[PDB]
Amino acid sequence: EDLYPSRQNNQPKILKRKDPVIYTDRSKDNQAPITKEQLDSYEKNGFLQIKNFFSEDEVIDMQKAIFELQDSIKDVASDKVIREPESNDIRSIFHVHQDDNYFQDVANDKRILDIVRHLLGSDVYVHQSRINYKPGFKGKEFDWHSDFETWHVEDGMPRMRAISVSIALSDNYSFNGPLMLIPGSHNYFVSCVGLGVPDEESLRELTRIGGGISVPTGKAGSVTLFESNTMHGSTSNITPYPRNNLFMVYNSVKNRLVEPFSGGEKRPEYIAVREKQPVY
Amino acid sequence: EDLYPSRQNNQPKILKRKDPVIYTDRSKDNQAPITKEQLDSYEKNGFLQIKNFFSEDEVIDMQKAIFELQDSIKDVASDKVIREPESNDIRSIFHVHQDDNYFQDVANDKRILDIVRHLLGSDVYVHQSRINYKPGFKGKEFDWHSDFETWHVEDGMPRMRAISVSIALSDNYSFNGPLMLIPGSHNYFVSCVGLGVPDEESLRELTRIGGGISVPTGKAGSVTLFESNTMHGSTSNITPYPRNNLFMVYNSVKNRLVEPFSGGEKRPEYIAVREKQPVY
Repeated sequence: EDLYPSRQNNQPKILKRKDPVIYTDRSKDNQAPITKEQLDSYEKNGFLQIKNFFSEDEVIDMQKAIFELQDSIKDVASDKVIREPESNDIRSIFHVHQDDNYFQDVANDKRILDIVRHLLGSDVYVHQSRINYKPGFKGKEFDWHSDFETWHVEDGMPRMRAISVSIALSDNYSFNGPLMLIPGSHNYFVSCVGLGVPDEESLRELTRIGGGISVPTGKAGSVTLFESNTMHGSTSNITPYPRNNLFMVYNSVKNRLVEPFSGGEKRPEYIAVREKQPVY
Repeated sequence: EDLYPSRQNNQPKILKRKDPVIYTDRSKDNQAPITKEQLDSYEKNGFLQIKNFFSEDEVIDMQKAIFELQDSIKDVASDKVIREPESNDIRSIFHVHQDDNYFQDVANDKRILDIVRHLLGSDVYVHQSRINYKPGFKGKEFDWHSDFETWHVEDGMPRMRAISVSIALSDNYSFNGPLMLIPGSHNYFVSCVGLGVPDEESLRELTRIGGGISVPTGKAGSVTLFESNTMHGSTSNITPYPRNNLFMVYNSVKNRLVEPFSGGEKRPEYIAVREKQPVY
């Protein structure tokens, strides 16, 4: 049963969300690790920024850890390690939540799990992880998209029951190509043409409904959580201020991947997790 | 005598500014139409934003006027009128300060003249004017540059004694590709390689000296004045919020153009004014 068909024709359409946003009853706000106000802001906007999530030592430790890993894998040949063609410089590393002990501990951090389990109303597992290295002046624009539309079409994610967690590992300014989100857009599924980038008309409609464009900013260490279907994008960075980050996607154990809704072949494990965690 | 050589080799260098910034004595701040604080902010940063420069009716009148002119010239064949190749839609119109009565009155507005004459310490004339039409989702990134470096090399402007005046005719947000400036950068001349875009190393050095990147924002009608040599640029606009503007450059009558410092041919009048205004 495909509740969110996309890329099946050349006519875009906006379909209504058929899933809860916050899956734990609001009568149980007292059990959450965040406030009623934070819960309401997530429900309404489709994302939540939390500043001072980590202590200053934890921030510095994480920043050192990404560059220590980058140096440690300089000679590695792996499809998980994305390199710039000309320099061979490492731009991204996938699947660190599983492959490295330090990043596994970050991915299992109770402060993160307590939130995502509350919001998703179940236990969770990591769908994907990635470290991004984005030096000053690097990283092209990313057109607006819903992660969900890709997870669904290409990876077989059935329902809107996953949350992305972005840890800023550089200071996040308005001017260096920050993540931008359309508030409220998680309530609307944009079918895309027969890739996965919505048309301008749909984007205008979402922006009108949301009242604008949201651009969280903050010091290194700040955390942005965003719902699976929240529309987001970024401009290029023409400034010397980098944009390094650690990205993890938490999916409900009740929403495990099936075959790609496109009818196509599975993507690699490092892109979309199909491991079911063993008893031992 | 070339005080600011550029594009003559392939080694960039930073040369010191050899001209005043504010050409009227600071002992005469009382004669200016702006405050000591505004004067100091211009001197330090190389730009000044003024919100509520125009009354609300004047803002609405100017917005209507750009689109009335755009419609009036739909069938025109002119090198002053810049059109998108595919749609033929009008993206810019040069030389309105001279060619249209309404835009001439804007260019002669006493509120603008009183400021630029104070800052340039002399009478002024308009070097260039342009209306830009930048609908939602349109207008590519503009790499960092100093207008002065172009005016000098290509148009024969001798010294740093011109000011650009940008009137926002759309709301100016942080997220839709606003003008960004490097504060303090007007004090440093970046020679460019043998076009006119400075190298990353120089840009890092300016940004370090300035302490960051400045991005004025404000409602339609807000005015940004910037010194001839202030480094500025913008990202692309991936949002539906337009960026229409009226841009005028005021040059001191003591700094009239000579032959291009490149040794090349003059550009057209609509790009760089060489008319000396007649007595009648």
